[PDB]
Amino acid sequence: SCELPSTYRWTSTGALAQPRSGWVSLKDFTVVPYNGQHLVYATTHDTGTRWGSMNFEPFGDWSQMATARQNAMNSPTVAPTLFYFAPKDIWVLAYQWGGSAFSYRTSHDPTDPNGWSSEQVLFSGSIADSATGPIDQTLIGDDTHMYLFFAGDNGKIYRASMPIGDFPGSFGSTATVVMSDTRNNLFEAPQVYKLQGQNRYLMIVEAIGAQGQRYFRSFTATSLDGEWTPQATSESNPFAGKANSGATWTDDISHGELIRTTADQTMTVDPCNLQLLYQGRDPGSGGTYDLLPYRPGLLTLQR
Ligand SMILES: OC[C@@H]1O[C@@H](O)[C@H](O)[C@H]1O
Ligand SMILES: [Ca+2]
Repeated sequence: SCELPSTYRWTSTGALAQPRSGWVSLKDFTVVPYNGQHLVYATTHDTGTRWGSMNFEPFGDWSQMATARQNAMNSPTVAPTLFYFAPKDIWVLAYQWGGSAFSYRTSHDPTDPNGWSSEQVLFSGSIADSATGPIDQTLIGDDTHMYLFFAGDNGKIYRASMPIGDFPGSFGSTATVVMSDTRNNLFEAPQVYKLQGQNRYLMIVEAIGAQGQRYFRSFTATSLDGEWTPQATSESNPFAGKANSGATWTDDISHGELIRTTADQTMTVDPCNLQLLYQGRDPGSGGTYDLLPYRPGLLTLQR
C-alpha cells in the first residue's frame, strides 16, 4: 500500500447536498458501500430545537447525492455509525442520546430508515469532567475483539472492548482513556480505521482551531488495544482542515467519515485512495451552534 503522508494535500468538492425542507443541517455522516453504491446516514436538525436522523437513498456517484431522496428516521439516531457485522450477518446502527450513553439497533436492510430494531444498550458508562458525557462513538473489530472509541468534548479519547463473539451487545460501563490533551485538541468526532495493506490503524479526531475553525488531527496504532502515535497533529499541518482542504465554501472540516473498502466491522480504508466525507458550513454563518447550516462535502487526497 501507500504510506500515510506526513503532510496531507486534498482537493475538495463544494456542498454535495442541501437539507430537505424543514431541516437546517445535515451532519455527522456515516457512509458504507452497499451494492456498488454509497449508503449514507446523517444527523439532522430542524429550524427550532429538534435533533433527528436520516438516510439518503443509495446513490452511485457523488453528483447524485444532491438529488437522492432524503428519508427521515422515525426513531432518532444522532451521530450514527453504520456497519455490517459479518459474524452474525446483521447490520448495526450505533448512536447517542437514547436511553443510555450509547445505543444500537440492528437490521437486515440498512437502506430502510424505519426498519431498525428496538433500541439496545451499547454503553452505559459515565465520564468525569465532561459537559456532554460520552459523545460520537465509533466501532471497529479485528479478528478477536470489537472496540468502542468515543470522546467527551473534554480533551480525552476513551476505549472499551469485548470479545467479538459477544457482539452485538453492551460494552458495559467502563472505559479506558487512551489519549488526553486540551479540550480543543481532542474535542470530538473520533473515527478509527484499519489501513488496507498495512499493519496499522488510523484514528482521526476533530479539534477546534485558534479562531474556532474545526479540523482533524490524525494518530496511528499497530494494535487496537495499543498506544496511539501522533501522525498529523496541528492546525497548520492537520490531517484535514482549512490549511490543506482545497475548500473555499467552508472553513470547517468537521464530523464525518472516510470512504471504506468494505461495509463490515473491520472498518478498512484504502490509504492509496483516502477520501473524507465531512460536514462544512458557509464561513459567513453564525449564531447558535445547533442551528448552524452544515452540509456534506468530499475531500480527495492528492497523490
Ligand atoms: O450533531 C450533534 C453533535 O454536535 C456535535 O457536537 C457532535 O460531533 C455531534 O454529536
Ligand atoms: Ca461519527
